[PDB]
Amino acid sequence: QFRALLFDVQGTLTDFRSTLIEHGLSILGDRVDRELWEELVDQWRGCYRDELDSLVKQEKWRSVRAVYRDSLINLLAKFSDSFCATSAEVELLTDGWERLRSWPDVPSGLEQLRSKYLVAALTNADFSAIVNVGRSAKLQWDAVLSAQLFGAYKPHRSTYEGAATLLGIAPSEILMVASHAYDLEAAREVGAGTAYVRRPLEYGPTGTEDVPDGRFDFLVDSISELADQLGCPR
Amino acid sequence: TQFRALLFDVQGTLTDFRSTLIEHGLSILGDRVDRELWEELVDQWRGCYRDELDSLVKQEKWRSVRAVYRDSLINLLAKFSDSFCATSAEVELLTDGWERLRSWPDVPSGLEQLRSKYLVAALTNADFSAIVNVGRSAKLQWDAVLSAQLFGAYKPHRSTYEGAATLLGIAPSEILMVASHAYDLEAAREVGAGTAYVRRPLEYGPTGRTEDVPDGRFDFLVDSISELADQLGCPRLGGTA
Repeated sequence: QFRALLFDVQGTLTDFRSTLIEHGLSILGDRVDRELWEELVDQWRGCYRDELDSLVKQEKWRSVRAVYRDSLINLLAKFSDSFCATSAEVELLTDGWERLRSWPDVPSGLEQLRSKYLVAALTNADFSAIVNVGRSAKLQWDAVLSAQLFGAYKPHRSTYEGAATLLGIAPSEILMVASHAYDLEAAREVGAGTAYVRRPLEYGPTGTEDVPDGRFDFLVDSISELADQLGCPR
Repeated sequence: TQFRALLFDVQGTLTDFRSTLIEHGLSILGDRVDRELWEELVDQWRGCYRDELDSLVKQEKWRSVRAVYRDSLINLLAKFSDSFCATSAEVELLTDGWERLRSWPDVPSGLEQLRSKYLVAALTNADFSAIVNVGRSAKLQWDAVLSAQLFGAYKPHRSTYEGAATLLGIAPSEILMVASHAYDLEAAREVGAGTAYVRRPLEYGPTGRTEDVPDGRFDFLVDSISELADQLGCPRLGGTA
């Protein structure tokens, strides 16, 4: 039995790619075509994950807003022949990562879980970003937790252990929920349960992690489906 | 248009802790204690907790507030040992009462009304797991939950308000602090926060002491969270917002 479900948010609960594609196209207009902007959004995510990987190996923490801003600036330099952005527009574009929309039925699935479980976010985004994403993605939590609180990013073990300490529960009483296998594996190393949510469109229409039945404790296509499997009414 | 977030004290400001713990203890202990006596211990319990936090603030130390509550209960049990007794298991159950606080009437809907215009967050000296639990017992839904435990310091230490502003990504002058205790508003304002005082005449019981708070001492002076929401121009619940 679990007392709390701890959720990855970007991708797991939110369509960040669609959000940032539409966000950037609305700000930039016909300065960019959809095909170019789609490619930059994919490279932007790659630079962010590359930087976080490097910071984790050094056991260091930076503002993730700064990570997104700096990588955008460097990508603008790479694509400078095709379009340009002002400094004010860099800030507005970077804001898009704090306006993520949820996958359909995520708000109702989250609400369904709360009859039996505490639900909390554990995200690498800054604390203020996940508060903002709560409004744009319509997510209501018992608690919001960020890498900023621990000075370390997932998958560092101090994030899961810090979350368990703050929540007053043992790591084995937390069910970690994510669409990324690395996160579940890291949480399980300290004892957490694991629930994998398939998100086939997380990275666009491309053709997926190798996740057979049994690799994780639960393997589902929606949060509502997980709530059903955990015995949550409705 | 001035504020981006409201930051709330919780115990007393939003919750009737005195009624909660009076009824909680009488249900655990039953006939072993009379209402008149248990009420007295509840008031003394709160006093010991406040005294211990005041001492830790001066030492700039932090410890689990559940432990503060538990240790002071054990010392009050010794003091009243001729009238009743409690097991170690019952000490844990009684100490749980501070995590089961019930809200004042209309607090949940006042809080929901504010969210049409503002981010709302708790800033409490209770441990993080305690305020999460109080959210269920008091029916409070937040944008964020913040605890002294995150900062290693209790209110009114400057680092709690500044830490909260840093985490929320907003300047202190864009935070409106909400409390029924003048000392909390005064400390938040020293960092730049706006101030909203909520009168709670029953916070300390039917004959509860009150503070001298005239018009103008704080930015807002109200009798309910819903009244505050109206003065900030939040639409009534049930509309498009």
